[PDB]
Amino acid sequence: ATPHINAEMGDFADVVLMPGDPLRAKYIAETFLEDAREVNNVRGMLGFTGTYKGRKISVMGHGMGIPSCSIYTKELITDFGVKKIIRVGSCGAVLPHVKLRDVVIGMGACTDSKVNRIRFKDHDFAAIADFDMVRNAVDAAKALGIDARVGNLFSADLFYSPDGEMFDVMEKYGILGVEMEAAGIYGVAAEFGAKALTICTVSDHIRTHEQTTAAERQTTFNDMIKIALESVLLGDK
Amino acid sequence: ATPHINAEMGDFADVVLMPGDPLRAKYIAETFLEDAREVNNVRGMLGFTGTYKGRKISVMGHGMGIPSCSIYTKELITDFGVKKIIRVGSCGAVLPHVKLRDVVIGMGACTDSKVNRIRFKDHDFAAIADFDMVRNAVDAAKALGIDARVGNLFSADLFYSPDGEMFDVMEKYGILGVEMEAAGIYGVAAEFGAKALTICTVSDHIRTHEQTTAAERQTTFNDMIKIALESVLLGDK
Amino acid sequence: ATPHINAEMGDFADVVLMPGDPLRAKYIAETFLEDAREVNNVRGMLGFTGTYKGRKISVMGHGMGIPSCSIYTKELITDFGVKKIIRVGSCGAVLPHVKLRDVVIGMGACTDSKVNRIRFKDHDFAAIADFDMVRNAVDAAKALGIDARVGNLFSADLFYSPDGEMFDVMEKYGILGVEMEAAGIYGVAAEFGAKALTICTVSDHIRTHEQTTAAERQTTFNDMIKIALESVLLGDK
Amino acid sequence: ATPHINAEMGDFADVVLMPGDPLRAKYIAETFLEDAREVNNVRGMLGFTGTYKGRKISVMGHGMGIPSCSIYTKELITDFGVKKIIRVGSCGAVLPHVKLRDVVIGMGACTDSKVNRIRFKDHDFAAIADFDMVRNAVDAAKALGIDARVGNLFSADLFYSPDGEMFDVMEKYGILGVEMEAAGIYGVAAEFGAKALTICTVSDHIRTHEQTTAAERQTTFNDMIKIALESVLLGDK
Amino acid sequence: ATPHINAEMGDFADVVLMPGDPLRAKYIAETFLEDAREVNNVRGMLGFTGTYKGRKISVMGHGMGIPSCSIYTKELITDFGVKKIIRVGSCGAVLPHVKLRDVVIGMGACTDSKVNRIRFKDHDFAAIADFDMVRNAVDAAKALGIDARVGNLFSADLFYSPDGEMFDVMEKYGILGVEMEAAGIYGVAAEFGAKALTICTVSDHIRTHEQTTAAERQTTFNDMIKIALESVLLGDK
Amino acid sequence: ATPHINAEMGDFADVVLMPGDPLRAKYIAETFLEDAREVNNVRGMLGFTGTYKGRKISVMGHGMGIPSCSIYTKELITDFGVKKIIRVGSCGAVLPHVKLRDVVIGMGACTDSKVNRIRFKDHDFAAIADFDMVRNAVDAAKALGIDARVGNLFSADLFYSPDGEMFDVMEKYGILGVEMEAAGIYGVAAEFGAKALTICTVSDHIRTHEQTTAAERQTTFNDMIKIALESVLLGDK
Ligand SMILES: Nc1nc(F)nc2c1ncn2[C@@H]1O[C@H](CO)[C@@H](O)[C@H]1O
Ligand SMILES: Nc1nc(F)nc2c1ncn2[C@@H]1O[C@H](CO)[C@@H](O)[C@H]1O
Ligand SMILES: Nc1nc(F)nc2c1ncn2[C@@H]1O[C@H](CO)[C@@H](O)[C@H]1O
Ligand SMILES: Nc1nc(F)nc2c1ncn2[C@@H]1O[C@H](CO)[C@@H](O)[C@H]1O
Ligand SMILES: Nc1nc(F)nc2c1ncn2[C@@H]1O[C@H](CO)[C@@H](O)[C@H]1O
Ligand SMILES: Nc1nc(F)nc2c1ncn2[C@@H]1O[C@H](CO)[C@@H](O)[C@H]1O
Repeated sequence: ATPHINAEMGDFADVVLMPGDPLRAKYIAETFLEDAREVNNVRGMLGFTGTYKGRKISVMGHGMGIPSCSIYTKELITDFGVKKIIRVGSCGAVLPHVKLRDVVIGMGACTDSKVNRIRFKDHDFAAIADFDMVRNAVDAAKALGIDARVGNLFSADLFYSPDGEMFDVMEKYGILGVEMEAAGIYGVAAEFGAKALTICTVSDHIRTHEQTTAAERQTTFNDMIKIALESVLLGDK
Repeated sequence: ATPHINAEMGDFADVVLMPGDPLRAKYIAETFLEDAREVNNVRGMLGFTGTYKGRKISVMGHGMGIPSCSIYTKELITDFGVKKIIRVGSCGAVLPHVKLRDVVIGMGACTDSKVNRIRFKDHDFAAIADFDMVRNAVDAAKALGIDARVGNLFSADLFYSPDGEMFDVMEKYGILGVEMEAAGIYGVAAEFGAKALTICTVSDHIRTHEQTTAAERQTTFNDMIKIALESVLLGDK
Repeated sequence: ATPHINAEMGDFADVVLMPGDPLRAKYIAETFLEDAREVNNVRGMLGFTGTYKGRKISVMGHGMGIPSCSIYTKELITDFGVKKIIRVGSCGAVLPHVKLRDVVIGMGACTDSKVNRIRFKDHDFAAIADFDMVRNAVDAAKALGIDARVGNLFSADLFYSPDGEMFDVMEKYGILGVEMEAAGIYGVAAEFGAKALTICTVSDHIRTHEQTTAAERQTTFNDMIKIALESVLLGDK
Repeated sequence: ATPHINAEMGDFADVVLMPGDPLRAKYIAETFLEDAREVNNVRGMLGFTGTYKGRKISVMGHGMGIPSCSIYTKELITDFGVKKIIRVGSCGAVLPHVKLRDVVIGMGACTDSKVNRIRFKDHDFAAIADFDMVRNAVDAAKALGIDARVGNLFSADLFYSPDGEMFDVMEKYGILGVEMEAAGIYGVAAEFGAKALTICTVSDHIRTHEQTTAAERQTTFNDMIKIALESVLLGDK
Repeated sequence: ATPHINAEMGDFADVVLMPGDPLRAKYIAETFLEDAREVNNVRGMLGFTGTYKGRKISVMGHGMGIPSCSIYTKELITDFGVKKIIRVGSCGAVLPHVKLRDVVIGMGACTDSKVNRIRFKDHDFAAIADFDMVRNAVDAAKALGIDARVGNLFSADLFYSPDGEMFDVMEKYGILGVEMEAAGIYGVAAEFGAKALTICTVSDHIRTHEQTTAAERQTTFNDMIKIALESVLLGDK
Repeated sequence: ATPHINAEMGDFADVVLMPGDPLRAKYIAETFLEDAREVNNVRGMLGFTGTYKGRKISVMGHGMGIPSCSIYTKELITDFGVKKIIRVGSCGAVLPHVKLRDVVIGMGACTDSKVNRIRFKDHDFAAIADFDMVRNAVDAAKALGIDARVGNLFSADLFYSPDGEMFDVMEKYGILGVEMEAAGIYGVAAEFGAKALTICTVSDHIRTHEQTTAAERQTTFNDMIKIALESVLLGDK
């Protein structure tokens, strides 16, 4: 156990799915995992372990922001033997052709955080996902009949930015979605030698501001999780 | 309601105590406030409003990290009429003459985050607390007979730092405690026009590695809470 | 005609292979392309256009360094309708398990240049390749019975850097090879909306010099070109 | 004697008031101290030691700019046993509700200088004053019936700034006065182990351009001097 | 032999003239040198050594960009005993009074590259030429009845920069010409203890395109070479 | 008049010599100028105007540090019509072959200040002197039988550096002397379109710490001033 996770080696599977919202972790465990059990409750960051189609899988929230998810991912890798981390979240879109409910896979993640510069002697470290994990997720999506865009995400430190100037810049350079953790998780994976991937569903757009129908948004969220879980099986082969 | 808080104007007091842990907020509400009622549960970030010695007061968690707390403090200030924010957290000590459970008051907060440079044209913004609030806290501590040091805190983005040599630099410059939110809350208070103060309880020592348990951090740090609450009453007069 | 390319729209195929050594352009045209014709000679940067199994392909050198390749890739994209750029070069390795003559594919590229910060308002831009192109190269190599590693490349501005301490850092973060252009080409692709990929063969293993015969190098180089060319055909399917 | 001060241990009191102007130091010595004697003249940087209400006190100029005052404050602390430094200078106002001759107390000091980043591994060091000294100054002002605001100052390297837009940023973040030494004195106090405080008299307004004459700045800023001297006595008790 | 120069100590004179366009090396050898012999052909970078009025001189191209020229200049200095490097190139002008075909001499060179900061611990290194070489070039030009301007050059990493606002800044600070190598060569000279100078002829006037005949350019180029060569003889006296 | 100079247009010559010490300005006026008169006394920064061999010349101190001299040089150029500024100071040596009493001429000046980055959009501005002024000073020195080294100076913000690490770096890159103003004055000259030059005499060495005989040091200082004054006459021709 650590100050943030009251569990022991063995309590987590070697693969952990991670949503930002701890309440979303309980939702995922209840909906897709069989014979699941709660393995952490410290600070209310619920974690669960169960099986998917016979495969042992864990799911736990990571909180909002690079600093928060950096703590949890590091501990899972160095204290609980986790090999793969799959972040499952939401993002905002800036590109005109990326629409609501689009499933985005971040092969890379830009950021305005200073954490990777501190790690990489003030130079440019390209925060990327594990290639095989990206491939497995793209393949799982095809199998489910889902289209998925693979590209760059942007991990922001400030949800409420003082200068809405970076949005035009992100759009200019092709960023697919704006979130707050990918670059941090990729930095941790590289520093401690594990593999990671971030998958997101477009929750809102920079330009047009119009939702759809709850039922439809919730269907897309479940598709993302199915893509995540099915990508793991593909990787096991 | 705001993107991360499901409440309406009036649900929160004009002053809010904020620990990083939602579970500590719950404990504070049950132990120190009368007629306490839960006003928020989104993402599990519990918020409560009650009364202390007849004074209306709220207490809500803010999560770990500058990005997380920047979201909550901003929303409270712009949509719920919150005028004062008093962070009541934990921190790690670097100085040899500082021990577990000591209370520290951050008149200033250093940081390795980029958020303030983004707000201040890449220059050095001195993230400081509100003077009157600091004085109120000092007076309240003396009245309660509790010791408390006033000085600089260091708000880190990485709990697990890639270079421990920086701890030597922090020590040399007299940093009283290492935490992860102060500089962010102060930057937000200045940007959106409110007042803030951070009070911390030393929960661990970075050099000796002596630690307090998560349970202890969640329900046993009473001194700082007493100082915080009594300091508000002093401010009202 | 552009400042550095004396040709007209239509002279280049929509896909261009680019080696660092200009002398390699003529070799590739004569050895792998059919009905090749010369399309550029400015500053000695010889360019050729022909076909590979019916597919129109072009080849032209880019010169050493990010500044040089940035000029050529930009002009090809904005003035000659080029949609895909495939850099075929060499690199030095820092990892023990990465051996001489190995073929590496840069899904991403780190760097110590300031070009991307100039583009990305001094923030961290993850210079990445086009995912489909990466997957095409991997599948083409497999079909040719060649094993290739997919990961991060490091694009250095100084072949002779003042301090080798950075090589230790590169090794710690999993960099597969050290070269001098990838991060620059990826930046151009993002800025002008095109696709790019860098494939490299390990020609030296910094801090560990082994031996190879001119015939072995000939073989490995030809392997890299066949992988690149077959990858394009896969992308067309 | 030190490189810039021709005196011996004992010549200076353990507390020294320091204006940027040597001529103001002379005026302070002749107007407020009894039995005042000149102890330094090197480079024209006049220093004096006398008594105030029986209390031994010194007053010496420090010159304009962080580099200049860093030299003098360091030498006093390391070779003359000086424990407290109280800067009594002038500043320019940026806020509309601030007028000429208003007194300001810098609890913190922002800056565009690189000196603190050089000391703090390129991170954000919050240059703050000694809390007790700030409180002493506030109490002394109230006792004298003089108004005084407590807040952030901005220490500039360029009196004639290349970009006036930064003044808008300073105003937005509530900077009370623009001067050129505070952040430097605070950095020195922390590095060499002493305590410091900066008190300023608004001598001009950056927006309205209203100005005070050089003669006025040299011999008419009495309020801040009274607060400074009386604050020391308070500290002794 | 070095990685990029297949030759031995003694093959190059202690003074080397370097154009950016490799094709210019053979032209200079045939047109101005006596008894010239080929000494390099690696990667197509042709090098020649001969004599000018009895003085041993060498000529070889350096390629476009700081990274490229940094490789060649370094190897020449550390492995072939070269003591002086004279870059003979072209540049674009931003100042009104600087006209097409003008000859400019870079006593100093500004830059947006990070190479010198990497060398100078992230501080400002003034990349300058050797004073005597500058004075020799000025006197040689005068003797040839040619007027030359001596000032700052700007070495750009991106020929196609994302924002032309910097050209206004360059104009304001007196930059005479924009090119892509000077600052890099000067850095190498300082790092390995050698002497360097960059002479350029204005080939374009950014934001103001005029006209010139191929014969006029031929003349101006020959003028620059004669100035460079005669400058060496002056330096020997 | 300005807040720093109580004089009027005409009071200063179009050429001003500037030592750091205001007392040195009186020494220079008294020793080399005829019919001189004091033209400024504000803050004790004495300025004088007289003639040298019939030529009208001024001399005034600039204080220690870039921020201080930046104020005075700017005002002289924009408010008093000064065309040339010649700083005459002292410096510390780092190179083994640069000995005490050597006369150094800074054709360029490195720095750890941020002032030129603020001016030059965060890029590298090469702070250089006016070529003709450097040439005139070298010529005047020859005429007086004095040897003078021309090269780079380093302008430090901290006389008492926290990291004596930069000294080896300066030596590594050939810096001739360490002082505190050159880079700032060159920045002002460029920003407001005037000409400047810095000449220094070696007052101390980094390695060997041994003086000579006052009479000898004072002879060298006067030689520097004679070089300065005689360089002006040469320029008038
Ligand atoms: N438009 C958006 N902008 C930012 F900055 N973050 C977004 C957005 N949409 C969703 N997120 C994700 O949800 C959380 C913040 O509400 C964070 O966890 C974040 O990853
Ligand atoms: N040693 C420590 N280092 C850092 F960076 N933060 C610390 C430490 N001890 C306690 N904290 C505070 O508690 C949370 C992390 O457990 C964060 O919310 C943080 O503010
Ligand atoms: N070890 C190496 N280090 C660096 F910096 N670049 C390398 C290395 N091996 C090959 N290259 C590639 O060949 C050229 C430089 O010789 C450049 O074009 C570059 O991409
Ligand atoms: N508007 C102003 N801007 C700046 F930068 N400094 C100011 C201003 N007014 C007064 N000062 C203070 O007085 C001196 C400069 O006259 C410096 O010593 C400085 O601290
Ligand atoms: N206007 C110009 N802008 C830039 F950036 N470089 C210029 C220009 N004119 C000529 N050059 C010189 O020629 C090459 C680039 O075409 C490089 O070798 C460079 O030194
Ligand atoms: N060794 C030295 N180091 C530094 F930083 N400055 C030096 C040195 N010797 C002389 N100076 C010059 O004299 C003043 C500082 O005493 C400043 O005005 C400065 O220019």
